[PDB]
Amino acid sequence: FVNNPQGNFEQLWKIIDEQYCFLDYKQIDWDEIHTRYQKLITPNMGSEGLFEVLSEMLYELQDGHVNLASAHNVSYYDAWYQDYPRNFRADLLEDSYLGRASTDYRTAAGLKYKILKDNIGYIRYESFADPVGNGNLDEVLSYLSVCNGLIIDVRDNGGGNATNSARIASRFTNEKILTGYISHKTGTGHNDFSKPYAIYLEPANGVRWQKKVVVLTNRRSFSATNDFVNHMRCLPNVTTIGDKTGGGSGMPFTSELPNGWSVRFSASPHFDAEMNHIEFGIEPDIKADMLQEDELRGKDTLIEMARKLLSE
Repeated sequence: FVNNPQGNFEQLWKIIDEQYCFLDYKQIDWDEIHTRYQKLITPNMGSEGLFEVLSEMLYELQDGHVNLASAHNVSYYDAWYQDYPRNFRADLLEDSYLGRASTDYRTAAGLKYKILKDNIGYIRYESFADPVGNGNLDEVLSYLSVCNGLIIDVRDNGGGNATNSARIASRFTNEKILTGYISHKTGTGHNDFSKPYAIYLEPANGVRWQKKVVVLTNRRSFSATNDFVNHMRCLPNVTTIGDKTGGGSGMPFTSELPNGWSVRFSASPHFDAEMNHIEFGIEPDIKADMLQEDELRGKDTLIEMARKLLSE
């Protein structure tokens, strides 16, 4: 397609039509949308006008994990995330739990970790864009083995590609275990899909954790983090606490328009181990929000509930 407004529209429309995996699931007349938005695409619209029109066309999918990026802006369906409370405070975490890196916690590549005062282990993993190696995980889980239970905090972790979700999650199973399913498209039809393929988690070749685990989640946990949560919640010693995750997966499809802009969206449906879609969010085992009355005392309601669960 040529680089002009019509070519960028048609290419974007065709990518979604042939590769987006929720057109039938969400009952979308993408063909209606083509003929209606075609009428709004003209020669000589500015980049601002074209971006706004193509953005609204993608808003018709109502999917916070369909992303359009240009040099001036990024677009995505927004109610998705920001209808839910934040449920994470980084300044509170550092003042009341982590403290000073020089003495009060330890840093193993992407992981910040420490023993809290009640002998509960605590791991903060901000970003899957930060590397975590197998040596880092050996050191963390060995140091924390003295603790009575373990908290893994992946709130506000928007994903990333530096670390696979299975590298961490495999530290918490001693047996090969089915944790989910993935279908991929087999054709351009809106329901051209393979049979779902099982996703297995195999035990890590290194130190593994043999006590109870809480994983903390919120609506800004997504993409690879969603895959991590999905792995972890199947496992016998794991309880998830917090909010529904933000959904997505660690395997979005990305494509470039003639004009250099890029679109990201889901092409391969991901399911939990009972064949529920997970890309719209995973509900936690225990639903909790951070309470302002607790923040004013210096406490994180979710960490405190986790500590209390792991103490008994």
